[PDB]
Amino acid sequence: HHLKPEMIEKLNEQMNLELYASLLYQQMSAWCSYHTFEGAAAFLRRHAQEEMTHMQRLFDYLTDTGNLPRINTVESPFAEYSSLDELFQETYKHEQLITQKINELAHAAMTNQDYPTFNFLQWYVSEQHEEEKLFKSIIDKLSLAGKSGEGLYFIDKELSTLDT
Amino acid sequence: LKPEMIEKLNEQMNLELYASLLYQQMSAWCSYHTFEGAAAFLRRHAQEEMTHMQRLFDYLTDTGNLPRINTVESPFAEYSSLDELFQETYKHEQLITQKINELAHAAMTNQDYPTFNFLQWYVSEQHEEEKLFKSIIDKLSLAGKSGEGLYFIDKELSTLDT
Amino acid sequence: LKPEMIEKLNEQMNLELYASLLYQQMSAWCSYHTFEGAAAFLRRHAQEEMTHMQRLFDYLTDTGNLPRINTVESPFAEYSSLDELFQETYKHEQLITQKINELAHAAMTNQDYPTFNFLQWYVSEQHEEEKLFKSIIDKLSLAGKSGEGLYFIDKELSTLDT
Amino acid sequence: LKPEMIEKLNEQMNLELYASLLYQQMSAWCSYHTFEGAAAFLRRHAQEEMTHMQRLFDYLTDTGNLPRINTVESPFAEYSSLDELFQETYKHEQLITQKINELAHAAMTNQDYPTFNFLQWYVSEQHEEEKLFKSIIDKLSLAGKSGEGLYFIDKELSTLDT
Amino acid sequence: LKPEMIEKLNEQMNLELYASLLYQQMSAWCSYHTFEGAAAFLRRHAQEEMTHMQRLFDYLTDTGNLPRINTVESPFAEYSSLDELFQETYKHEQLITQKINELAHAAMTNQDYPTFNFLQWYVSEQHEEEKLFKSIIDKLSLAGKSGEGLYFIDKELSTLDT
Amino acid sequence: HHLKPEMIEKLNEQMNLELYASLLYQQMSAWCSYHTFEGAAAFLRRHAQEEMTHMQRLFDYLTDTGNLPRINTVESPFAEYSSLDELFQETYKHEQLITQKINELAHAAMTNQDYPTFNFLQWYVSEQHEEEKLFKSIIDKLSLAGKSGEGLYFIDKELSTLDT
Amino acid sequence: LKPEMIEKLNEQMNLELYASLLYQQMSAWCSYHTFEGAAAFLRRHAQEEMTHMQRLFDYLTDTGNLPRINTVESPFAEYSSLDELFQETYKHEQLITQKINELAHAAMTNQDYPTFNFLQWYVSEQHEEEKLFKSIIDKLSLAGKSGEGLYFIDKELSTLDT
Ligand SMILES: [O-][O-]
Ligand SMILES: [Fe+2]
Ligand SMILES: [Fe+2]
Ligand SMILES: [Fe+3]
Ligand SMILES: [Fe+3]
Ligand SMILES: [Fe+3]
Ligand SMILES: [Fe+3]
Ligand SMILES: [Fe+3]
Ligand SMILES: [Fe+3]
Ligand SMILES: [Fe+3]
Ligand SMILES: [Fe+3]
Ligand SMILES: [O-]
Ligand SMILES: [O-]
Ligand SMILES: [O-]
Ligand SMILES: [O-]
Ligand SMILES: [O-]
Ligand SMILES: [O-]
Ligand SMILES: [O-]
Ligand SMILES: [O-]
Ligand SMILES: [O-]
Repeated sequence: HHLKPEMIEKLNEQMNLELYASLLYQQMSAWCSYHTFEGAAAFLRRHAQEEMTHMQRLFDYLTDTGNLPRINTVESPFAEYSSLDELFQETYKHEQLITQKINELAHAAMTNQDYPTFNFLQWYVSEQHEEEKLFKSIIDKLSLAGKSGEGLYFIDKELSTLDT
Repeated sequence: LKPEMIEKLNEQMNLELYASLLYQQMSAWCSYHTFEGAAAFLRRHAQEEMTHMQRLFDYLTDTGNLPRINTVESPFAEYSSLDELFQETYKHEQLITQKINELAHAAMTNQDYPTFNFLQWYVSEQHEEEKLFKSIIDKLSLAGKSGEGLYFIDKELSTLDT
Repeated sequence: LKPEMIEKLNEQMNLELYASLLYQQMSAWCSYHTFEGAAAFLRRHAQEEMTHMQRLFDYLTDTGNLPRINTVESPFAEYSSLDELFQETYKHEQLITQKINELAHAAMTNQDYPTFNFLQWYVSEQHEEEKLFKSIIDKLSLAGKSGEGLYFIDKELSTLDT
Repeated sequence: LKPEMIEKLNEQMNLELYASLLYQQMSAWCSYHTFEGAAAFLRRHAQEEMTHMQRLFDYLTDTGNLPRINTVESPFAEYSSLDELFQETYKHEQLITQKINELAHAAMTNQDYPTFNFLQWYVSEQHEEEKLFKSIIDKLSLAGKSGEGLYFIDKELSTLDT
Repeated sequence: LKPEMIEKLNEQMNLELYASLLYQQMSAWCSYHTFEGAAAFLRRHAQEEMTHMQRLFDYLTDTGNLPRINTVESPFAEYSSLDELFQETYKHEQLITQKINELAHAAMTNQDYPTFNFLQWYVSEQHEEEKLFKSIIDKLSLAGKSGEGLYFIDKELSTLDT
Repeated sequence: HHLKPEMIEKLNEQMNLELYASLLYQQMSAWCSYHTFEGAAAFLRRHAQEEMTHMQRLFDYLTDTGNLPRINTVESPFAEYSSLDELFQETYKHEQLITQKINELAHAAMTNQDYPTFNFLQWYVSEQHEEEKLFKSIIDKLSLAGKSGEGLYFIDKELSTLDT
Repeated sequence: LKPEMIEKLNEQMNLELYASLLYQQMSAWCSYHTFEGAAAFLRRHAQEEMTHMQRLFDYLTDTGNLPRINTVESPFAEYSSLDELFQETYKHEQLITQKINELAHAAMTNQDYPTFNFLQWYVSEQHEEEKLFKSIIDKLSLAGKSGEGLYFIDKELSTLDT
């Protein structure tokens, strides 16, 4: 009648991963701002907020099922980036990690015959397809136009209102 | 900004982040213990603390500095009652008040008038924060000694400050 | 559909009908004991259970099968308290959830993707049902130990989920 | 109420429930045999019968009694034709009409004016029911001897009685 | 995506394209034989199948793959009657259903949860497709044995599902 | 009183050519998407839809005149393209083919004294003038600005809303 | 205009007038045989033919010519059936189409581009006319073999093309 402990903890850990993603994109916004990419910064701050809502959805599934979500220690998301391109390469990699972890969670759910949690997960499976499309689109814009300061100026302006 | 001020500002941004996560984490305790109204209030307040963090983050970027989100300590705790939880929220907000005062003092000592000015938003906010969390404890002292009293205070929390 | 699936789908249709008449019968106990608010919630939720019936009925007729309404045993029971009555509704919902999960497992085993898909509505509905009925138990545990407590909870149930 | 009138009212409640389940089970036959308009009318009618149960259920609870949903025998049956099914529905309505007149007679001869008054809703409903179900068997006798005629009557049934 | 899944997805996109062209081609038979209502319905449905093709096309591009529209076999056929035409539409839709099931099975076996998820739209759609084309055959069995019956069914088709 | 068999078949064949054009532009949209030209892709998908309506108009003239349109075998439109420019060179060539075939059909109509079909064709004669203008405009934008990744970025954005 | 063109344009003006009075006369047969719907369609279409007259009349006067209304022979005919009557309207339309095509050929031969252009309205109108009148024949072939069939077709004709 209740979630297995395995499933509870994997859901908890994914909630933390969503929280880390939020703090990551927030931290990356600082780099952007520091390096004068205000458009890239605004996009990343809005995307950080979005990741909180992914975190909250997991938190809510956990409480709705009679469990206690646990926010664990959070590693500093601080990193050096050599370019805006390398920053957004890292974003895409991170989103690929999140997709992997959701697929693992879905695999655990099916293997455990946890149909409620499999069903809950579908939101994330779908979301992660949209996330990879979004961030791959940014890398693609940069690989096309990003090799000059003018190109970066334009893409940075695009990012300032992207996905709004 | 002088190094001292950069460091204290960056620390405060991290304290505001921690406040957000703490209130989020307390909302899970509340839901877990059937106080869904207290949970709603703390979830809302967690969102609020993120905006406080954000305001510091943006001051630091505005001034040519690089804010740095440091390792966050887990906010996980046990509480013996909804009262004790809200005693802890109040103590936390008194800590944030104190650090804001220290920051204001440092700004004034360093003749940093742009930061002293920036800080006034927090001084004012922290006055409102303490009044709000005090109000909650006060409600609990009054009515909170029974299941019914907690029931009503919980319901009051569900829409408090909205 | 495979015979196993037809039979388990028809059985679940009948269980949702049973749940309807159960909650309908429960509303009588409530009325009889003066809990007109609990009565009203239970009468509304009896209607909702018939829609869960119809959705299975429809899937069965859509797929070329003839659903059968089988004999329904009397849902009549004694309850010792409002709290015990809602402990029984919660257990009943848990049983429905489990039946649904068995059906989903069966669909998977039988490689019945149409039926696995159809069942997802029930998986999601049952998560909401368990939450609803647990919230009721949780209100009664908290505040339900006095007549005054029960008066308020009954009042809340009069508009709950509307 | 007098024990006799309690029992007769409770049995009528159960007869209304049975009518519901019967018209529901008939709608399945109709779907299986491709009369989806006839199926839709019977599904809607099944829902109306449930409201007729709710009205008796509610009079019993209002008068400080405890209505009991008794065991309901499966309403499953074979039908040789759509016309036969609708002959059966008309027959079942005549039964219901008869049990209502018997209830009205029992109320008047027991000097039970409250219950007499309450029953008038059913006296007038059962007049409307008979004219509705008579109308369908009349349409079928006129036009229902060809596939084309059943086609059109089925279509009329899809939206009949809104 | 794994090679197997790319290939099966690409094949299904091509099956959906073929469905569109088949329904278009059947609409020409219908117009040619004076059933302009059946023609309108099949022209509309051809448009629908293109959106199904399109949804697969976009999943393939989204996932970094290159969808490939292969040689399309002529859909030209003779039909002996409007009934036989609509028997063939139904058989085609059962074929699309089956291939969607195979794709769902493959996705699940390969632990490809993004494709399994993507596929649910089709599982659900194919349930609706079979109900719709079944309804059409069913109408024809009932009423379609005469010029008048075909006349009316044709008119019904002109605005069916709009 | 009826169309000549010559005219019926030439009209049938043009309907198929319009269908092929649709599948062509749809197939070309895949190349664009694959090569990150999402704007070019959206334009080509919208243009594919347009070609279906050209197909349908022929189909309808055929049925209105008591004939049976026939969809024939359709060759795969799959091709390799070395650049976005070369892709849109191919589009223009294709549209030039369609214009040729319509002019041949008009010439057959006049030669056969088929005034109904000549009149019907005028829609296409006019449409093909507008099609060549449209696709020549795209080649011209590319020859002007298309020689850098930045130029391609801008034209690709133009294509994303062109002719809407 | 060349004398050949003036004469063929005037003749066509007279043919469109004839068509008017023909369809008007046909509406009488229909009325007389109780097909008031067919009557009404034919009366509306008689009006439309006069507008085809006026358009040629106007082109003739615009170009400096004097159109002449010549003797119109009685359009009176016997018809054996509604179907035969509409077979005759269709043949009549075919004749008009052919006359128009002859006129267009003449304009081309005479290098009369103004007149070739003017005639295009008629080429396009005549494609629509043949479609309209063929659709009527087609309805009657399908469903017109019974009184009941004819009743429905007559009803459709009462609002056809309005
Ligand atoms: O029975 O109404
Ligand atoms: Fe339930
Ligand atoms: Fe005419
Ligand atoms: Fe996320
Ligand atoms: Fe994300
Ligand atoms: Fe249920
Ligand atoms: Fe009734
Ligand atoms: Fe009834
Ligand atoms: Fe075209
Ligand atoms: Fe074109
Ligand atoms: Fe005319
Ligand atoms: O996520
Ligand atoms: O704070
Ligand atoms: O703060
Ligand atoms: O359910
Ligand atoms: O009744
Ligand atoms: O399909
Ligand atoms: O499909
Ligand atoms: O075209
Ligand atoms: O004409």
